[PDB]
Amino acid sequence: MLDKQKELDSKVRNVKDKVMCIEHEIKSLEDLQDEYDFKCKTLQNREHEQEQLLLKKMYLMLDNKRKEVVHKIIELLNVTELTQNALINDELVEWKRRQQSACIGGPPNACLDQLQNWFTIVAESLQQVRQQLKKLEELEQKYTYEHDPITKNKQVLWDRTFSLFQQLIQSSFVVERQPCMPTHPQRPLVLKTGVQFTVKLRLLVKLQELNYNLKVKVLFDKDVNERNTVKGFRKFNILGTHTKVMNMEESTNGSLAAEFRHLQLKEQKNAGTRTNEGPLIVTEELHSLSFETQLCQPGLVIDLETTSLPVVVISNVSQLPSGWASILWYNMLVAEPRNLSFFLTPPCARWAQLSEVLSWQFSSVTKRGLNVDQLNMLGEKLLGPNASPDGLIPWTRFCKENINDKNFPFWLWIESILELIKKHLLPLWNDGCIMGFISKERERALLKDQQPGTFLLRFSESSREGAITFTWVERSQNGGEPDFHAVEPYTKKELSAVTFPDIIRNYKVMAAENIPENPLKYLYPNIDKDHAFGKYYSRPTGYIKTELISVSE
Amino acid sequence: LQLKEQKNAGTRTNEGPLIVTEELHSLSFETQLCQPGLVIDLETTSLPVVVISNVSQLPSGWASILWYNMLVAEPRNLSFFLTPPC
DNA sequence: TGCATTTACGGGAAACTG
DNA sequence: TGCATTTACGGGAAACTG
DNA sequence: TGCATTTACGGGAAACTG
DNA sequence: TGCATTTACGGGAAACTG
Repeated sequence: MLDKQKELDSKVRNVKDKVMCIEHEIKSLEDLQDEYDFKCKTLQNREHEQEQLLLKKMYLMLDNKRKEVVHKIIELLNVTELTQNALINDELVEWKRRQQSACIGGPPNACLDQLQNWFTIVAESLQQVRQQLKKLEELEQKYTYEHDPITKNKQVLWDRTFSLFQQLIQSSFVVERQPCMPTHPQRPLVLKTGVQFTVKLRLLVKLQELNYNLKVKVLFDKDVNERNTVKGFRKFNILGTHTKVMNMEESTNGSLAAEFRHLQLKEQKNAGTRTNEGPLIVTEELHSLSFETQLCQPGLVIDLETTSLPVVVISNVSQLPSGWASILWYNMLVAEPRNLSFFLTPPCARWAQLSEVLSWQFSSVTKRGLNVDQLNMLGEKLLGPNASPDGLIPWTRFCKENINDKNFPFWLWIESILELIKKHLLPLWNDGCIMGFISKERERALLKDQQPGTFLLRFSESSREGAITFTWVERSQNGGEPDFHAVEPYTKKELSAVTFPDIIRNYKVMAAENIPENPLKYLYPNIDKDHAFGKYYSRPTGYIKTELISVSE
Repeated sequence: LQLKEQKNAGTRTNEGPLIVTEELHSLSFETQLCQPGLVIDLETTSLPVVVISNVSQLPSGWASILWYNMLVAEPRNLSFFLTPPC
């Protein structure tokens, strides 16, 4: 809350008051050297037409007041140093980290407004200290003597006031909108060759002489030494328009920003790399959007620069699954140090951490996360029966290695099940009709509930296509549990044709010459079919009305 | 062959950076076979090496040199230790 | 304002190259 | 010879312009 | 060949700097 | 203010040179 905010805020007011105060001291010293100027110029030449002492004890004030002002700036400059080091190395940086998790999902970033203010104030303040150190240069260019406080301190002050300004604006040059392909907006670091993508750059020092003065250029792969070093590094060019100027218009509420839309990638086919298909790394190699500008002004020549997160470049959205996986791991295990190498030797991760992303994945697409009992099934497919919340999962196990006894990676499994929900199961899954994830052990042992006629929902473990199914229970006459029952898993193909709910309504099972049954009555604990999934049902010389229907035996 | 440090402030020896002394460095070599019509440039490089001041350190260090030489093919991953494996 | 036409992209499959 | 990646095109929907 | 003298390094502790 | 690293020096052993 206002734990550090209130601290930092008090320190910026502090700076702002200590600039005002210096300015009253400049005005009273601007007066007292004119008064002496008047009284000395009528007294030096005076015989052309009770003791007292005005010329000996008052002149002292043109020393004393110059020492008080000069010492009083240094005190301000020291204070601005501390305020600035907190602002830069704590307040921005921790907004950053926040950002890198609003990529991969989770809690949303707050605005930049609060940070802009602190920036801007600390920058107007240092602009005012610049002018006052030039009114001091002007008083020295009128009257100078033996020990002049503003001749020993003139250059050390000027040099510090700039050294501070530079550091201040250079850190103000940030990326507001991490690059993204508009059509895939929860997936914002994965580029495709020959779609358009968009970025936006934000400057924090909202000054108004910085309007139509900064033209921000976009580069690709600038100063990436993996190109030379790694074997098989692709190269690419950007294609939209690169050069924009940064304007206070467009983006409302000031915000000296630039949003470049219509950015594209194309590959530079020049053999060259020769596309070695025995190098280090596949496509999980990382790349990097770079930006760059320069604040030109009378006496002021600052070079700005900044850089996107690591980005991944693909050809086909057959890839983008895999890719995203990259972008999770990275954004999950890493501070910022553009480790473009990461994946040569990629770390492990803590099942207590991974878990919270896995949640995030579904919570981002939909309106409902992975609850506890569902993570337990997953960690256990990753770890093994001892699913400590400290166990380490290796990046292979996650993404490029077949699980226990199946022919597909563990992400590439979840990747499909998410998809299925996003296009065929939103309602049932925002309204928690699906158990989804469960082991075909603690299913049976939770169906020794009720009426020979309860059924879960499950996602199937044995597809790669992601395919939902249902499980239900009978009475076998032996005085116990049934062999239970579950059905061949219902994938997209089927669900394309008739909706999953509607499968449910009208499930059959049949015989030669026997009336057909309906073994689905009660969903989990006790809920009548025709209640849970009531509300999704579709609808309730002259053609006759047909349906589709799912049927066993 | 000897090492000496180039004290020029410069780095300013930040004692809040990434990595301690397990940073890796690298001996590089280089020559050229000149001959009538033949002008070849040769080059090669040591393993990653670790540089210390005092053999109060060399324990720690060795530890570096185990991990690296144990988990790695050759690709001079000079970064390793920013994000070192298991 | 509405309709015709063009565009941009997703997705599947074949073509490429190491 | 097989697998990894890219390219090509069809369809569908959105965008554009008269 | 043997002895004197100097050298190089290991190790501990204090000094440095962020 | 504390911790990380470097530097400084003493001792011991080896090397060097007459």
